[PDB]
Amino acid sequence: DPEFDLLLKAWKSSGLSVGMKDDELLALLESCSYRVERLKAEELYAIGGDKLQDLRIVGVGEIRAEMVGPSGKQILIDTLAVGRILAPALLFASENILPVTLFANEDSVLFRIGKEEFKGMMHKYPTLMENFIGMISDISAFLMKKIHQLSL
Amino acid sequence: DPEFDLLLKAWKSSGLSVGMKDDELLALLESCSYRVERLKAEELYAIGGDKLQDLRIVGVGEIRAEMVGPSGKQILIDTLAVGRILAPALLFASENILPVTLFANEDSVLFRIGKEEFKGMMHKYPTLMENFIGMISDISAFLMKKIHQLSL
Repeated sequence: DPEFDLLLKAWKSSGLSVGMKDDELLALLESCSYRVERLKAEELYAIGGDKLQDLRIVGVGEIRAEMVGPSGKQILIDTLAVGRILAPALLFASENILPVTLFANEDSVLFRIGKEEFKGMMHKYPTLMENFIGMISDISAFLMKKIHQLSL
Repeated sequence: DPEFDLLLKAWKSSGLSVGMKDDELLALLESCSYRVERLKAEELYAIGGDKLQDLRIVGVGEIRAEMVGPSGKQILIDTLAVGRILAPALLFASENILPVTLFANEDSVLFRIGKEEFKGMMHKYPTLMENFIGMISDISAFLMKKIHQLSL
């Protein structure tokens, strides 16, 4: 599959794959299903709080993303190349979901894996689990450091 | 009052326990190694940041905790009842680790399960996994909303 190959390069590029030999990777992903989101270069997209409860990974291209506060204040800008995960820390969140806006610097593709299926994928492969938990852990640690910077 | 009882009661109070059959929960703690940390009331200890890579649950008593920025500002002050997890989002974090200062209110006990072990428990009991992941997801959510609120 060509499209599957893309996903694979993306995951290899992603942080989620660290510590996995190729067999594990392929094991993980062949028996896994996903929809595809296409993003036409230089158009804008908003993704609200509840449509953010899916794993999304940049498979193709590059997008610019930023959370927006409860006031419209735009925080945490980022450029996400191939392999980055969109808003990973909010996948499994219940309260306080700021929405996010995306700008396509090029034509771009996000692979979208559903929340419940991903929940299983992590259960089947503990390395995947440690990786995803570490990912959102580091994000947290960072936010904590940026909160120091913005205090008195 | 039996040490394994404190532990067990702690977990039951904890957010980690939500949706687990008491029987599941028992078999969890049954085969579980952990040490103990005793905090004499009104003294102030400092853990962090290398030593924050272990599950700590408030077993007895009550603790005031807070993080410490690079330049000394304390942030994110909270008071942790029994069943509370100390600094969960930093357990699998690999960078930007702020340290923690605890102040006992009462005489207090923490239970320290090891990272690799806790990794294991989350594997075996998926509901524990979803719980912990969501716990730290929610923290990140909060952290963002507070970053927004400080920015002007």
